[PDB]
Amino acid sequence: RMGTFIGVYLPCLQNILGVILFLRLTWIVGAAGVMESFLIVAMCCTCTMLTAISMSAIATNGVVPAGGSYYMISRSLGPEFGGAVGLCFYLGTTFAGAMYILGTIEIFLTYISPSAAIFQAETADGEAAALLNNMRVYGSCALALMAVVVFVGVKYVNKLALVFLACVVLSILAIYAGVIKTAFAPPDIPVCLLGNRTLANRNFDTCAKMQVVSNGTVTTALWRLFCNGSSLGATCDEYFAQNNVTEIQGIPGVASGVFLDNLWSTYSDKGAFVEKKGVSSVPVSEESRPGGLPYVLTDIMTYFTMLVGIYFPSVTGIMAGSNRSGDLKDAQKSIPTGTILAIVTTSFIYLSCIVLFGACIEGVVLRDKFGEALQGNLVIGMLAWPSPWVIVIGSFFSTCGAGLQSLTGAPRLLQAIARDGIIPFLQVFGHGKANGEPTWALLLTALICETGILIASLDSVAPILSMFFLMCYMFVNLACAVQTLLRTPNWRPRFKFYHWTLSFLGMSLCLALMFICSWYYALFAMLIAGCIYKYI
Ligand SMILES: *[C@@H]1O[C@H](CO)[C@@H](O[C@@H]2O[C@H](CO)[C@@H](O[C@@H]3O[C@H](CO)[C@@H](O)[C@H](O)[C@@H]3O)[C@H](O)[C@H]2NC(C)=O)[C@H](O)[C@H]1NC(C)=O
Ligand SMILES: *[C@@H]1O[C@H](CO)[C@@H](O[C@@H]2O[C@H](CO)[C@@H](O[C@@H]3O[C@H](CO)[C@@H](O)[C@H](O)[C@@H]3O)[C@H](O)[C@H]2NC(C)=O)[C@H](O)[C@H]1NC(C)=O
Ligand SMILES: [Cl-]
Ligand SMILES: [K+]
Repeated sequence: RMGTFIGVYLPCLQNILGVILFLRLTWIVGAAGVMESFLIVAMCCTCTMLTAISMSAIATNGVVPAGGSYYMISRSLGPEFGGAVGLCFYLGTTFAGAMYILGTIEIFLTYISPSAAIFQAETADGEAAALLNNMRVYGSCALALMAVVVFVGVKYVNKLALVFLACVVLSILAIYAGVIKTAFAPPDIPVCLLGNRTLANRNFDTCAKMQVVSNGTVTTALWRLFCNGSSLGATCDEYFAQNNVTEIQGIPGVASGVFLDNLWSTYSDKGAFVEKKGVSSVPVSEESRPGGLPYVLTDIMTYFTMLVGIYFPSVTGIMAGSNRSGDLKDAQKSIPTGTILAIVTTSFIYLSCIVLFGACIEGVVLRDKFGEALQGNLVIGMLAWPSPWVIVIGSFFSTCGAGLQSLTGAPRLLQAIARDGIIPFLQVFGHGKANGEPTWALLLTALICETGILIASLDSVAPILSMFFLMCYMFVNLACAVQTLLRTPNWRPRFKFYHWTLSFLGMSLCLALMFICSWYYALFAMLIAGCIYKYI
């Protein structure tokens, strides 16, 4: 028997906090402004808070059965809602596992061991075409190893969830320690630029121009990289000879300097240079030549309503506190307080991190997303106090642990759906090992997660996860609303602060979020969502 803290509040903090806060929150604050990102996080936290209130009403209605969240949802709501919500949350869990192991592999390939990942080509576009294949092969390897270890060592991972959560909370503590200690002695982070273009200092040092005085008349290492020859006047690029070089102080301390700079959105295109406003730059207007030059070039084009689909997995995962409802003591009291306090905690964390990222990191550093301008390091790791080597290993361990947790929880939930004869076409996934864990569902989960991982892009596998979780939350909200609306013979919720209009407002809210994220998926998603509903 467990209580309130370890029973509910820690698993929610464990599975909510994940890869996005470490790998894409800074890029999101950079591409949009502080205001747009504020609006994004307000929406994505309001939908989850309203869904949590409705789910707490479910949790306090009646005698909650023991087991997972599916038993609660099925017993309280109708059976057909149970199957639809279970299918949606199952697909969400497996695609979230795909995204989490993708984040693990991205960390390992990009930040820790760059002298790795053999599957590469030597061409300007060859790297952009071979990164996907390299991430695909490492993804297949990691998924296979993950399924193998979760098929054997199930008694190992549950004792390791404590270590995973300790690692991620230590990472958050380090980020706050850095953002507080930057007020007295900010670090000396150099970022070099020609004006409205900035350079990726992976290779060179001392970004000053032609002659650093060793004897006074030797070319800079940067000079050779732009110019054809290591000599003066060796037919260098015209943009190099028109514009000057300078060095800006990346990550200034949080004092009145950059908050007004990073305020409004930019919404750059794909392939354009990352630009700093204010500095003077003359144009050329006859040549671009972006291939082999050390300019940092952007990722996929950034417009609003795409950042919603990138960001939303950062706030999801609230069905975890309702996962261990069998082993609680007075679960109807533990769940509605623990879940809502968890969402309040994570929303406070995200709002604080946004308002601090807007006010400490330079706006040209924010749009890096790969650390190409900070000597190939991590930007949020360079923000931390002791060393960036704690944040990279922290995110590595936490993301690998979250992936293990998803690959543990999704097959058990699929097995619990299949045991009930709600789906007669999929009864075969009811066989399990004599110990009691599922075996045949694990194959299907690993296969669906591989189908997810073959897309091999964290920025285009996140919207699928977002749409699935939005559909699940919308179904739960609509179910509670219409249940208390039609005054069903068995719907007696005992939660104090629960209306019929509050769940309706949540339903409409993340309906608008789904419609604003991607509408082309939304059409056929709502089409099949109604179609699976009538079959039962
Ligand atoms: C390279 O960086 C320097 C900043 O150190 C800038 O070039 C600077 O440009 C200004 C404006 O043309 C120059 O000032 C002028 O200076 C002369 C010097 O006698 C003065 O008589 C004029 O009244 C005027 O104030 C300044 O000398 C020059 N500094 C240099 C070359 O070190 C500029 O930001 C960059 N140059 C570019 C983009 O061409
Ligand atoms: C960084 O420096 C460049 C180099 O001067 C500047 O580019 C300026 O960017 C604006 C907005 O993209 C351009 O404006 C628009 O240009 C089109 C081109 O025909 C014109 O038809 C529109 O009416 C509008 O004025 C501007 O031409 C361009 N100036 C240049 C290239 O000399 C700007 O300071 C920075 N680049 C940005 C913000 O993209
Ligand atoms: Cl959830
Ligand atoms: K999450």
